[PDB]
Amino acid sequence: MSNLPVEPEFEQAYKELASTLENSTLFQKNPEYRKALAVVSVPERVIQFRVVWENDKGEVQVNRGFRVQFNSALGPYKGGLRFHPSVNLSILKFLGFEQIFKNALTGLNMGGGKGGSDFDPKGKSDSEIRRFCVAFMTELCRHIGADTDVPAGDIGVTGREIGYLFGQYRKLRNSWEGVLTGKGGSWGGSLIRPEATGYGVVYYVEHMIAHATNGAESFAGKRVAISGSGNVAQYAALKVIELGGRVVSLSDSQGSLIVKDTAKDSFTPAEIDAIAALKVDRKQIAELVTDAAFADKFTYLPGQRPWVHVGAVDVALPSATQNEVSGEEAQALIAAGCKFIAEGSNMGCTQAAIDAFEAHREANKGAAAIWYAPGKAANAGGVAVSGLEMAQNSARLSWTAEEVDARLKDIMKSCFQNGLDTAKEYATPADGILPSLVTGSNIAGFTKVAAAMKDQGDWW
Amino acid sequence: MSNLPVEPEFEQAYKELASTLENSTLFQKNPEYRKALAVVSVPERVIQFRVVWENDKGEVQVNRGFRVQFNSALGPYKGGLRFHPSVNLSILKFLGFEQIFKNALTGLNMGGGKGGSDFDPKGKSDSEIRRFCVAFMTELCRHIGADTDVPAGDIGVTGREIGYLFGQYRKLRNSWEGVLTGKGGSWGGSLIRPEATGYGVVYYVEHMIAHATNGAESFAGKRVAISGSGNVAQYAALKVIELGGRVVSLSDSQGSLIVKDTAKDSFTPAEIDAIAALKVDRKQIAELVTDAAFADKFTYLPGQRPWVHVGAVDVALPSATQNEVSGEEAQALIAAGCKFIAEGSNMGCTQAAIDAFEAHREANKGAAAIWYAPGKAANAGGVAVSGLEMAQNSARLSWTAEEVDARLKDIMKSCFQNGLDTAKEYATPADGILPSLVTGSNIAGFTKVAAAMKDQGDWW
Amino acid sequence: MSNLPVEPEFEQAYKELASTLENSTLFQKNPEYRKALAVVSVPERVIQFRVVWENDKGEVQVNRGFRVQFNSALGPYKGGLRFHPSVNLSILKFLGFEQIFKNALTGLNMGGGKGGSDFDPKGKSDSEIRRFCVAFMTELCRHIGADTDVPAGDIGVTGREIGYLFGQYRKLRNSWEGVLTGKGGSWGGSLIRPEATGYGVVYYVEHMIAHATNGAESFAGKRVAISGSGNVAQYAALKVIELGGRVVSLSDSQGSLIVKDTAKDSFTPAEIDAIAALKVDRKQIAELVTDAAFADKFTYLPGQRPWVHVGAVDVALPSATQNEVSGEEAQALIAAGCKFIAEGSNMGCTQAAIDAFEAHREANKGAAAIWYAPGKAANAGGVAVSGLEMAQNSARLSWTAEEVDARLKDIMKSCFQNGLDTAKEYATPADGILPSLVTGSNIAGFTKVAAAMKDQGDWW
Amino acid sequence: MSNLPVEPEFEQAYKELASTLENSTLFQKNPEYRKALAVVSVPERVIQFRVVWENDKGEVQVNRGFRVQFNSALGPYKGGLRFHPSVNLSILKFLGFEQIFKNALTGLNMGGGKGGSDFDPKGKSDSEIRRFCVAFMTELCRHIGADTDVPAGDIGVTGREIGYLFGQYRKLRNSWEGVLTGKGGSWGGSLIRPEATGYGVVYYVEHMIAHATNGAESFAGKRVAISGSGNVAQYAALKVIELGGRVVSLSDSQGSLIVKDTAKDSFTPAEIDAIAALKVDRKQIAELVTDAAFADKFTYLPGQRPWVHVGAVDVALPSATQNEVSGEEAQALIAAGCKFIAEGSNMGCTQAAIDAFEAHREANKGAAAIWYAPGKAANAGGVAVSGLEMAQNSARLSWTAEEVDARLKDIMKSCFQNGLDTAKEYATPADGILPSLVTGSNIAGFTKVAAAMKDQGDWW
Repeated sequence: MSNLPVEPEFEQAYKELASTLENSTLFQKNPEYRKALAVVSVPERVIQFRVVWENDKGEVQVNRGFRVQFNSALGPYKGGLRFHPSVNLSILKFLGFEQIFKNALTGLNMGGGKGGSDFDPKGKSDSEIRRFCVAFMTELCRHIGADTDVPAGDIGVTGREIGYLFGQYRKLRNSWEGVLTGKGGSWGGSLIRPEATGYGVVYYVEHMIAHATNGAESFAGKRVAISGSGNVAQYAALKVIELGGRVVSLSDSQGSLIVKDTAKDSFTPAEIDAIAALKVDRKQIAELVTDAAFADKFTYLPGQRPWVHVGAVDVALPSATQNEVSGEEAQALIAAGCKFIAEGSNMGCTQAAIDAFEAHREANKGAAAIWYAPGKAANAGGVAVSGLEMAQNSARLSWTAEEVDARLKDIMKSCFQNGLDTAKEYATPADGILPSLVTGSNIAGFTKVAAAMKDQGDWW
Repeated sequence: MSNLPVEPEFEQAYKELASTLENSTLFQKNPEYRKALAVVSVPERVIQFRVVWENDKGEVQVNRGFRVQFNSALGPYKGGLRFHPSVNLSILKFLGFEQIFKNALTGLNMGGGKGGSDFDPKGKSDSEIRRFCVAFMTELCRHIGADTDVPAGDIGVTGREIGYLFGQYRKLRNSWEGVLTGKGGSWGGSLIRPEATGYGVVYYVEHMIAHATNGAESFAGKRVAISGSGNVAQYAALKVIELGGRVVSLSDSQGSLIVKDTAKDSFTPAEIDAIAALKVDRKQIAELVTDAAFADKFTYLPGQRPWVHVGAVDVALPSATQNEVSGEEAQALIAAGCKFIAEGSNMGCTQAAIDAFEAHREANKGAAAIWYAPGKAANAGGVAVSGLEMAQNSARLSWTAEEVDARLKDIMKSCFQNGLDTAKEYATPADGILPSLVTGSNIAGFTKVAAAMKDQGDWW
Repeated sequence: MSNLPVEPEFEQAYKELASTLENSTLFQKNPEYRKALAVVSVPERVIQFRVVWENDKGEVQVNRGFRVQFNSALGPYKGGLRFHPSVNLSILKFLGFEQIFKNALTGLNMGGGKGGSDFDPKGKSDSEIRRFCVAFMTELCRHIGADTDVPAGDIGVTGREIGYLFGQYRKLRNSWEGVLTGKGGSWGGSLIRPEATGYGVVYYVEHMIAHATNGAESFAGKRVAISGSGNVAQYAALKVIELGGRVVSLSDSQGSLIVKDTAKDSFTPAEIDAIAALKVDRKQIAELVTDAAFADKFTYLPGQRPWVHVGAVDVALPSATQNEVSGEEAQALIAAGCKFIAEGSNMGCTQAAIDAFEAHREANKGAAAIWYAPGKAANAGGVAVSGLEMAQNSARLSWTAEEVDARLKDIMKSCFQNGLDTAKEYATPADGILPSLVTGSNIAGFTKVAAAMKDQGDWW
Repeated sequence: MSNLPVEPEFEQAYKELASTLENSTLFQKNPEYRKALAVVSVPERVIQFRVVWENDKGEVQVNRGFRVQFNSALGPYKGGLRFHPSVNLSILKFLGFEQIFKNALTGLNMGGGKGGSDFDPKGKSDSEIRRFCVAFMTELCRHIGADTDVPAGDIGVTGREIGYLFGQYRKLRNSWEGVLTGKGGSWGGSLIRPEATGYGVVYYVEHMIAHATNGAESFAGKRVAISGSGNVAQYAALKVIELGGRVVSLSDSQGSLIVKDTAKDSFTPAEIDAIAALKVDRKQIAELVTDAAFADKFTYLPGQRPWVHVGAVDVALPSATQNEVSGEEAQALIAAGCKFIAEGSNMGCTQAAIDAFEAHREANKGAAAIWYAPGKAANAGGVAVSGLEMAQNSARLSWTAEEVDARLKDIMKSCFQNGLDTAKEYATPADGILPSLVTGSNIAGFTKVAAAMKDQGDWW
């Protein structure tokens, strides 16, 4: 199999999944699942197309769009859309692969998929966004359907891009129906949908850590790091504040921001809202340390990640970008005595960091061990609300926020309980060394998907 | 624009909308909305086709069928169907335009549009109706869809025509689904649905007047006028009786029917039910004035309208046909002391009448002024119930009558408190000066549609 | 019947057809055909849509697109496309109605239809043309098909617009097929076509007049008037030069251009080539009269037509625009002793002129009478070549130019034979009195179409 | 563009095309064409899918299918299919890219595309072939159409695989039509075709050299090298024998097969037939060298190519595999006094070899210069008949072999002889110094495609 190209991110994710599976006795109990892994690892269908649009000057611009459809065993190809200049087939395959197991664990019936483009929304006027969206939905409308492929929003895709895409879809298909996720309330939208899109990952990470703390000596009184800024990180900080915790070293893509009094101070909600405003307007948080709000409060580090200089923290919430944690970051955290590491994104830690965390966890026979949480167990939320919006659009009736939040509570509890149950079945917990709940989540997702495919005849 | 033909009804409606918009400072606060007016004014798609059918003598008959799809920004092209010998493109365009704005003010997602035909259902046996319906749905099935266009019932289209049309649709598409509105209970029907439509229109008219009276000195005591007979007129009379009002001048198409004792007498529900029976039977109200009860209760005037010979009434409910209230009728009503004029139809008042009402409202400051209520704020109801029927059919699960009525209550309160709220808010009137309902309703409906189109990318 | 709008051009054409039919004894031999006229006169399907595009400044522009599918009894809805600011439903219905019988006479399959838009190609840059074409084909693609509707080129639609429309069609349908006529030779074009579009019309007019000259006293030596210019009049003059005739006066949109010496002078092909260059360049012929070669040979008239001052002419070829001949200009022609009037366009003469010509023809017992030829008998040729292009596209084999020209010669000869046959058969003249071409062509076209519809089951 | 993955073969082909374009004054005459290259280089649509099938043991195998649709400006996506264990996205993109320009030069209306799979037909029984074909056509059927995508045969795809694919296509679509190339005579096949593919490739590669001889000192008396065997190289040798040439180093994949007396002796026409027999039998050329007929005639070299040990040959026909000629082999040919070299495949020579040939060509002022021929003008030929297919299928009428050969003769003239004409016209030669036929063919193909895409509206 030497002909296949080199996709680093997807290869890393797949290798980690396979290693986690081989670690347990799953293949000793059910050796038939070895071929199910070989079938899942090949996407059902990927479509790459050329998008030719026009900028304001009247020149001709050629981008390319993608639509990866990894798996539709559990349900339709409902995925997302990511307009980022770094998007290629490798990262889209990685994100779809993670989507499969996130949707499996959450208990909802959805498939694993993800689309996007190399479009750079930074520095494009509204007209350019509309033109690219119209071209993109012209070249994509064949390969999606209301119950075939349902894209959504992500990095680079907001209400504006979603509106333009839906307008062109309605123009082309001549069929107003629910075929993408993110519409406004005026045209088949959902309540909680923007708040859920910006808050589901937050809810999941906070609740996941509160559950991993074993219900004693909770968030309160423990220093927390929130790498990255905007969408997830801001509300993650807000909820850890509401739970009695203190935001210590929230950062951005460009640089870091650490409170000088890391033990008797924190980022206030007003400051976090200020960063939210800055990130909506595409401004680095380094502008805030110029003002007296941060100048006497937070120290800006240029091109530094908070992990190395946390200052003896105990909770870490990496939510910036893939591979934002390495082995040396792990060493910094253990020197800091960090005992709860939980990603806020997908593959937020390097494989070396995972090995370091697992080794340290096995070293300490007790509650003093570090515990690592996968990104699949965390995050979620937004997928659930997208499914809820799909159900609303199919039923032609809009619900209220209370109903949607009740369904979200049920889904998140169900996901937590499914992970915990599979931890009981396969992670096989016992007092002493803490179990690897990463292994639990991986085993749960894989086994659910594999059984569903075996029933349907995708393998045998 | 010299090539553009002359459509008097649609031209009048559009002219009134534009004049109402320019009257307010809406185009001064958001001058960008001037182009949104140009985009809305053109229907998305108009389809005219030839319907060739056969009568009971084996003679070829040729009619025309239309399907105006005015706007689908807020949702699918759910409309209606009107089989009347006067249906041309102008009337259908005007009704579709009013549909767009009524659905905007409602808060439901449905889109504007309306179809029909030049078929004359009067004096055609059931065989002819079936043959025309089969030909009509043969030539229409391509353009409508299970979601694309969802027609409904209206003048000339009762349950019988709906049954025949749905039978032919099922035969052609070979897919039983919810594609048109008005189906019976046995197959994909809604509770009360046609009765619900008529009753909801009536509801809207009465409650709109009731809270245009500011909740003091209600229908009770104030004489009421109802022009026309059937559905809207008949139940308007019934509900104003239920509210303690006094029906005075129940009319029809050919002539009028006014109680002799306008003050100390009314219309009993039995006689109104008699009108209902004779109107379903294609009769005239002149037959009842021959009978003793009407002979001792009312006097018949031939080819006369109730307004000039009603007897100093305070509220009026035009519900017969468009342009049934001219300037001279306005003078008759103001001499009659009418202080609340509200139509139960579309453009029920001639332009001169609107000008007279607006002048009277402006000059006579205080609560002692006439108030003109738009037809868009009134009527409604039936659109909401049709949307409920569509939701039921999509979900494949029939609801209960109480559930449908509760959801209808919520929808009517939304739309209707919205009408009153926009009247007292977007008009932003002076104290004592009566909030112009027409201005508020027009502005609200427009602004909603315009924003929904702007985000979707129909203009910029 | 009062609800129908007023469409002057279509009404005039239909009235002329009906009056020609009632003139003969056709309805006495086959009174059954009286009900075929009612069915034919209603188009099968008319589709109007809104086209929203963007100009260079970045402003939203709104136009209307149309697609009249008048009849498909003989074959598919193959028609044309006319982008002109004067296009409305009436003119398109008239052109489709004439297309029906023109395609009937030619002996080929195609049906009668015609599309277009309110677009004004004058003064729009290349980018504007491309943007409008993309929007137009976005909103039109559903209604046409590879066989259903096959548009073509006409006034305002050149090879450029055809290229843009075909580029967008292939993008939407994702199927390269022959769905419109007029493409370049590289992507499934036709030989004997880019010039043949008007050259066929030219051939038809001149050969029709030559066959109306009864095989003596030919073109040579007879003054010819050719009103208008562009793609028809120019090559009509060229062919009448090849036949020995002398061009006398060719007009334009704004005025006329008449040679001083109507007897011993003519129009050289070089000057006509210059006219062609200016007309492609969207200039005016008023500017050439400054140049000496035109200054001492032609004179320019502002807002004047050649008819009333050519002087003692004998052949007339009105090929400028509809209704370009009146009764008074007809009387001017009779003052000139003209004995052969034949249109080069559709409805090139007013009804009053037709009455005058018919009266003059009936007055003179012999060969010394004026003869008026219908526009349906003339023109043609281009339709035949477009049908040949469709055949080539379906077969996926580009024929040689000689083969296409041979097939076109066969088709035109067959059409001439059918026209002359019906002129001598159903007009059925006496010796000396000429076989009226209008009656013959009208009767033949109507009879063929009616028989096809009767057999196919469009009327009983 | 750092995100764009590394595809060596396609990158090499694109770099060579761009370097050829920059070399001439194409971008000084038409600088607008610089932006067309950025648009052609991105495929219109690439589809990768998972093929899950079953072998004889009852296990589950997972392969990948592809379908690259590089361009559709000149015509539909008619391409090919190659089932080879080395097929990945890079190889398919490169082959489609070459297909675009080969179809451009051929004058026919065909698009650039190519599909295939990682399937290894070597060592799979008939049942395995059928099962994989059925799975492949199940997963591919929705992405192709009779006039959308038309695959064909290639390496690894023969009449058997084509039969199975067409059997499954008809079963799924339920519409017997011509949607792939290679069908047998009994079901919509073409005459000549099973020969015509390889036979036409041979025709091209050989008369391209025959016309590069300038019509003096022809094939006769000149040693010809033939790298590889099967389909093409065998008939290339056969007809160079027919033309009077002497095959001297006819080879295969694993090793070389060179006659001892490379000057006076030559390959037997029957000997090449024996090679064909064992290559269809899936054997090696070494086992023939074991037999006396080859033992006393040819020397077998294991893992060696003819080029280094040609023996002062003068004609080279590399037709084995991509990059089968390097710079050192080029220098061996120059030491051999080789003067005419033409590839029989796609990029039969490395870029270094191309530089060597170009330098040697420029060094010699006269007929002594070496001339290098592109694989686009050569090879091809079979594509002519492959497009001279599906036309009988759409017409439902088969043609006799003589008609197909006459059309093929016309196409080979208008492609190949006109390709030498293009080398004589746009390479803008002069007496003595040989022009660059590679440059001419590349520029002609690119300019044709670019103009077609420009008018279609793909760029501007």
